[PDB]
Amino acid sequence: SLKKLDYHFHSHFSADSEELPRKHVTEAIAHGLEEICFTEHRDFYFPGMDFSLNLPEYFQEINQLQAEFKDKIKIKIGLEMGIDLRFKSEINQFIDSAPFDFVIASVHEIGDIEVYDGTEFYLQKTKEEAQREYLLACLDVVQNFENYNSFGHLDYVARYGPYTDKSIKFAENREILFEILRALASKEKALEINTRLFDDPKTEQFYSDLLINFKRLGGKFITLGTDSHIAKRDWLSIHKARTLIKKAGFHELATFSGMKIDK
Ligand SMILES: N[C@H](CO[AsH](O)(O)O)Cc1cnc[nH]1
Ligand SMILES: [Cl-]
Ligand SMILES: [Cl-]
Ligand SMILES: [Cl-]
Ligand SMILES: [Zn+2]
Ligand SMILES: [Zn+2]
Ligand SMILES: [Zn+2]
Ligand SMILES: [Zn+2]
Repeated sequence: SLKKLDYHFHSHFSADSEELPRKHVTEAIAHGLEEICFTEHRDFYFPGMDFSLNLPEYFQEINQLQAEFKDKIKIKIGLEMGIDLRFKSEINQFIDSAPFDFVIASVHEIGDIEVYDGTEFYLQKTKEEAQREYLLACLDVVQNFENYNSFGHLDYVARYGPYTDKSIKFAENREILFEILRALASKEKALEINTRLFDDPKTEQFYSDLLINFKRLGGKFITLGTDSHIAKRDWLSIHKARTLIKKAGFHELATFSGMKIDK
């Protein structure tokens, strides 16, 4: 059975969350989670909004919670790092500046245009065009950046936009997704199963396809996260994800300490 965990969530330390870290912990304990990893935002020179992170304060707060809740739950201190290859050396300096336990690499903007509701990213672009541009940027990151553990939300582009049906289909992006999955596998990176959109059967179908093909292409490591910016979680969505992961033939989730896989 898979370790009960959440490896992607945000508290007031992130620019777009105002949640109490203690509340994530008490919610996690009430559900019976064995391990959690805070993954606060850092994105360099982000368009329209600063995603900065106060490392002294962040580490101090979580370090206190680790001590207080030591006997009840395992707590890790991680990072969701927005990647843009233009800032690779600055990004690497930041990641190397503190002893993060776990790092997610995510694409949140492309060419200083944010991928989000109401931005220029989706303007006069078909959903297929938007999906292709987003996945090409992800592939670029996987090919040229190595300082992370797991690749965040491949379906991110399907959260937003003006389309009636925002879903992403594996079949319509098969070649690029194969390239991404194989590159992750060969570099021994984890694939993140992100439960944000799991209320939608089409999201389940997409991740099921991701999982089965990752396995086919040599994938070993899977991380699981809610992406919750508040403490209240959608546990049904998490349970649905856990079922897919097991069904696809993964018998363990990957956990990390100081960015090294736990044995
Ligand atoms: N990147 C941000 C969204 O959070 As998550 O990547 O789902 O942890 C983008 C954003 C939030 N608020 C404005 N823009
Ligand atoms: Cl669970
Ligand atoms: Cl910055
Ligand atoms: Cl690198
Ligand atoms: Zn966020
Ligand atoms: Zn993200
Ligand atoms: Zn996130
Ligand atoms: Zn559960």
